[PDB]
Amino acid sequence: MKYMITSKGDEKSDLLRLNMIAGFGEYDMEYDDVEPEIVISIGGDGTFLSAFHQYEERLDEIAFIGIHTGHLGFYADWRPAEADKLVKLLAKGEYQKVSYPLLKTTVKYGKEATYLALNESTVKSSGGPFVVDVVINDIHFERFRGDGLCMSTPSGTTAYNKSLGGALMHPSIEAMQLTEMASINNRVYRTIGSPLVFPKHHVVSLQPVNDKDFQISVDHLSILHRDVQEIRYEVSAKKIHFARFRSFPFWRRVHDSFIED
Amino acid sequence: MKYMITSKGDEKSDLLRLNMIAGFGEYDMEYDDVEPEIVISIGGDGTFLSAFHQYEERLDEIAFIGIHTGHLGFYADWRPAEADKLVKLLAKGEYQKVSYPLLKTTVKYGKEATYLALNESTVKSSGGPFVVDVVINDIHFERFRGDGLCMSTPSGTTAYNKSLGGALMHPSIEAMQLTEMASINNRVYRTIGSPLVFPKHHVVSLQPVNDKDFQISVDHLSILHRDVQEIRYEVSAKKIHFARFRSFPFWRRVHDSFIED
Amino acid sequence: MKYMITSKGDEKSDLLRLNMIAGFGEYDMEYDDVEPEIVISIGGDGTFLSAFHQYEERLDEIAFIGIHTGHLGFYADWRPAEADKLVKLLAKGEYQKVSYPLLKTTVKYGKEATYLALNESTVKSSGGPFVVDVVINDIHFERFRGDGLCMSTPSGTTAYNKSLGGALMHPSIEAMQLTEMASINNRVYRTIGSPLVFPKHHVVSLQPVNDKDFQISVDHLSILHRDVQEIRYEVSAKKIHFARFRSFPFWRRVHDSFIED
Amino acid sequence: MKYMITSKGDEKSDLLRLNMIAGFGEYDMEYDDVEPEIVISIGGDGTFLSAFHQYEERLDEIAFIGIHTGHLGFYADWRPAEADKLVKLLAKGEYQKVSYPLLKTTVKYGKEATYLALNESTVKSSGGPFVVDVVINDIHFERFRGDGLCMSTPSGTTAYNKSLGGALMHPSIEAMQLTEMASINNRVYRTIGSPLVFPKHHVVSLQPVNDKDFQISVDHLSILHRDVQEIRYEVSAKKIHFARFRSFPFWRRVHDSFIED
Ligand SMILES: N=C(N)NCCCC(=O)NC[C@H]1O[C@@H](n2c(C#CCOC[C@H]3O[C@@H](n4cnc5c(N)ncnc54)[C@H](O)[C@@H]3O)nc3c(N)ncnc32)[C@H](O)[C@@H]1O
Ligand SMILES: N=C(N)NCCCC(=O)NC[C@H]1O[C@@H](n2c(C#CCOC[C@H]3O[C@@H](n4cnc5c(N)ncnc54)[C@H](O)[C@@H]3O)nc3c(N)ncnc32)[C@H](O)[C@@H]1O
Ligand SMILES: N=C(N)NCCCC(=O)NC[C@H]1O[C@@H](n2c(C#CCOC[C@H]3O[C@@H](n4cnc5c(N)ncnc54)[C@H](O)[C@@H]3O)nc3c(N)ncnc32)[C@H](O)[C@@H]1O
Ligand SMILES: N=C(N)NCCCC(=O)NC[C@H]1O[C@@H](n2c(C#CCOC[C@H]3O[C@@H](n4cnc5c(N)ncnc54)[C@H](O)[C@@H]3O)nc3c(N)ncnc32)[C@H](O)[C@@H]1O
Repeated sequence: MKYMITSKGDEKSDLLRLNMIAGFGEYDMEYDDVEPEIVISIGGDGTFLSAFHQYEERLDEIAFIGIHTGHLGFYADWRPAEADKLVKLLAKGEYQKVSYPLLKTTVKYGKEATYLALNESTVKSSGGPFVVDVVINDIHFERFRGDGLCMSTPSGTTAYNKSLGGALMHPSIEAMQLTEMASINNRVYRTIGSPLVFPKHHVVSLQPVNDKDFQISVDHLSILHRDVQEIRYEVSAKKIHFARFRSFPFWRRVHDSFIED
Repeated sequence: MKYMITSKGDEKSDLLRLNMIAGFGEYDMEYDDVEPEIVISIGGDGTFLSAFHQYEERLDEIAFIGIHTGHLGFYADWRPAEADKLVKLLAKGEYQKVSYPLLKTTVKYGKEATYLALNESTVKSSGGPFVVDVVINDIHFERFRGDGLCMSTPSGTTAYNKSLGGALMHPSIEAMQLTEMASINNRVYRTIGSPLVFPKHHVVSLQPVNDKDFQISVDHLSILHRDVQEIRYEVSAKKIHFARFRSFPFWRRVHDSFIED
Repeated sequence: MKYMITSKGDEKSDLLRLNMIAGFGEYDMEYDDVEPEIVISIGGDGTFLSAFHQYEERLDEIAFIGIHTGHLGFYADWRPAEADKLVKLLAKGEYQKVSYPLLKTTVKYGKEATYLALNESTVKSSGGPFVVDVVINDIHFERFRGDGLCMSTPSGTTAYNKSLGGALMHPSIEAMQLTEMASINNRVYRTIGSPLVFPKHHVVSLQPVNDKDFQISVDHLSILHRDVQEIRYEVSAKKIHFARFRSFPFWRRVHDSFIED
Repeated sequence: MKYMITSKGDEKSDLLRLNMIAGFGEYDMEYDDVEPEIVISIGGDGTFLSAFHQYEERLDEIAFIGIHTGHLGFYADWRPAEADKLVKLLAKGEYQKVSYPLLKTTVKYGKEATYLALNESTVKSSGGPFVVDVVINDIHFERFRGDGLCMSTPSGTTAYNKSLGGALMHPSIEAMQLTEMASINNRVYRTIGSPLVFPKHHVVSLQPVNDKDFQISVDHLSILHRDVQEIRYEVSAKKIHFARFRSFPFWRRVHDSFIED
């Protein structure tokens, strides 16, 4: 069907893309980057994340594939030398689809803006100290003082979440995980410290205490938000779909990326 | 219906139990510790854990309640001065039931023994170094060298799991979480370090490397197991049921126990 | 002798300062904020840190004292109600002096700028990723990829260093401690993770890999440094001196601030 | 002068030892394992630790050397193929000596026993819960509830201390570092969590709360101590001396063992 291919833009990826386009020319495949049904990403995880956000308005109509021209990536988990066998099976179709949960972030002002995350959404201060009240399903849980907070998808747990001490969870779990960045804990200031894993339909709301300017990042994209009244986190109703052509279990991908490959 | 009450055995709990039995005498309540339908625990979380294991053969036929005569416990989350209003509503019935996932541990020899955990199951060595191969759904993930491992239920994440850096997850998530104890990591020895959260139907299997003697604990109960061939972890098909009479949200219980009450 | 007093600038501290000045008027004490020999700070640890940097050019000629009008601070460890007994003993003199090690940071360009730290010096990126080579006594130790790094004095170990997992060390140890902020560790990227404690006369040098812009902070003061060629850390030859009038042991101060007071 | 050589006892180490003895036969070297002046250890760090404890009664009269027949060890940091050049220079003498601080542990009963540690001394309970009061220079600092505690030498910081989150410190620092094992922290139970680094002449004393039986380990050696009244930790007046024949800086050894070699 309709398909498009993004490239990291180096010599290796551009050339692989042109060779795959030539392979797709031999089948009933039409190149369309407006309404594709298959999005292939050649590069790294950033390149894949860029591709997801390019088509986040059509997630239910697209199956993603990532090719890693550098090291093994978590989302780009197929090798460049296997690009031909990829072109073949993708042209025949009859593949299976694999869905991962996504994360919704809502920012209210004094207006509303929402964002979809594949890895995580983080919050930091514009420059001053970062103080925010953390409210869970309208229950005030803590007042966080520190550098910032990170709300991660399941597949994102191996990313920024991992460096902050968070747990790695399997993407079949529809959940989201909040981790701390350098919280200050003493006699007066008290946070939980432990990461928190929230189920679907739970709402985690951050509410300012003094300064209302916050550096909010969604994957690679970071934006300064002024006069913030509330940041809301919840597991999205939408999901990203992966075209799978063979078994590459999550824990196997985790073993190869962190233990030994 | 039929009910029984366990006591920590101090003066405070024994007396509260006798006073509740007297209150139940005023209703159509029969004391039966053989086949109760309501199990009340007066004491601490250990007292509650002891009560769960006393009736783990009838979990589907029992709703548990815990009264804390000392500090607030996670499972014993109702106060002694509220014991009368508890007796009333329990006698009328028409309460709601709240299920938490449990953890199944299977130990094979060279025979098989299984155990149900409400908090966690841990593994340590008999005395020598602790080396074990960690296999996830028949995929070899790592070779753990360290002090031991902890596999925790959701409700157990606030217990031993919390002191080992694990995440706290909400008990509506049917999952289990593995955390490390003092793993040795260098150029030759490599573990993941991060906690791992596993969904239902996933099997985590520990397999010995040299010594086959292991100190295996299930909640408060610890047993030396000799000639161990395999320890298997998976989320149980069985669940513990709590009789709830009002909203005491998990994150509220977490706030009170760790932040401030 | 000559003395001055800084104030946090709220009603409480300003009034305490005016009352202490009146008490000093009754003795052979001359107020001089140009060349004082005693610097008193009324407020918090920030107020004390501001006072240290106001006179970092005369550290060998000044003994510091801090009064905490809010909670107990580590540097401001004397209470407002004890201000009179402080005025008395300070006027008589014959006190003991207590020295804490300081931290020297040197920034080279393509020129040189140096800074003295009482708590810590940190490095972060201007906006892009933070990659820096860490060289210890001209030996290349690692290539750090992460959010940033923190080099802490002994007395600073209870401050930012504490929130980053660093050890708390006693200020009689002439040393400095480096801790990580959210390092990325995988098959390709490898840092030590553990905090590092360096003795006197050791030089730790950070060297850029790509981007040469870095947000460098020294205590409360943060400055964007462009075209950075090198950041050098070493234990200063200079020391801050505290006027002590009674035993307030470091570990006692640590107990009161973090365990219970 | 007088010398002896210990062996791990495998084929590789035994044969290297016999070949070095033959090399020493060609010089004015007499084999004496009663009063040696040079102790060579062929094997791993355990083999080296065993050798240190074999002659802990003559530390001031002995310079140690370790050869690693397996992977690089921290104490055994010279390779088997370099054994000949080692024999030569050792026979000529005129080497430099390098001292590392040691750790003294004193156990009182209701009698006294002391031990010297090269890596660390740890405390765990005999079987029940581990509760101990931690007193620093006669000041009560905390009541530790958890799995156990670890008091480490500087050179030991890369060993068990490293797996418990402790900092790695350079052995020219005469100090000792205490780290926690799975402390329980909640509203009622409070420990510092952070590692603590203590200078020379500081005394850290552990004092029982209920059960007085403790599993105390000093390096590889673990002993059950009954009716314990006090465990005291302080930096030893004694030091281990290493015969050095070239520069192998501590941080270089750390880089090779943990980053890449
Ligand atoms: N956030 C910005 N713009 N700057 C920080 C750049 C840090 C960096 O070197 N990230 C790339 C690496 O992460 C891997 N990766 C990715 C990716 C990617 C592209 O980056 C953006 C992402 O980064 C993460 N990041 C940000 N800051 C840190 C930090 N301090 N430490 C660790 N990660 C960090 C964050 O997640 C963000 O989205 N996706 C993964 C996943 N799902 N699983 C496992 N590896 C995964 C990928 O292969 C590669 O090895
Ligand atoms: N494992 C044995 N026999 N000895 C260790 C005793 C350590 C201890 O003081 N535990 C009781 C405390 O935990 C709380 N608790 C409980 C409980 C209980 C009864 O204990 C047995 C349990 O302990 C846990 N434990 C064992 N070792 C450690 C350790 N080193 N650090 C922290 N906990 C530990 C482990 O989980 C075990 O099952 N259940 C909780 C939950 N679900 N959520 C949050 N608090 C919870 C409870 O109120 C009380 O404050
Ligand atoms: N860095 C800026 N401008 N913004 C961050 C502000 C974070 C904050 O609430 N710090 C004040 C608290 O630290 C205590 N403190 C101080 C102090 C102070 C004044 O602040 C500046 C200092 O902060 C530290 N800081 C920065 N970021 C973090 C973070 N994420 N987490 C924890 N601390 C942080 C850093 O050290 C800096 O110098 N000095 C201490 C010491 N020597 N010992 C133990 N407490 C100490 C003091 O009582 C008070 O309870
Ligand atoms: N404690 C007993 N009997 N059983 C635990 C055995 C754990 C183990 O595999 N240790 C050997 C490794 O440590 C390295 N090592 C040594 C050594 C050695 C001989 O062991 C005894 C030592 O172990 C340490 N140990 C005990 N338990 C743990 C644990 N859970 N995690 C990590 N280490 C542990 C402890 O320190 C003890 O003394 N000395 C080092 C140093 N100075 N620097 C850096 N590496 C060093 C050595 O090369 C080798 O790679």
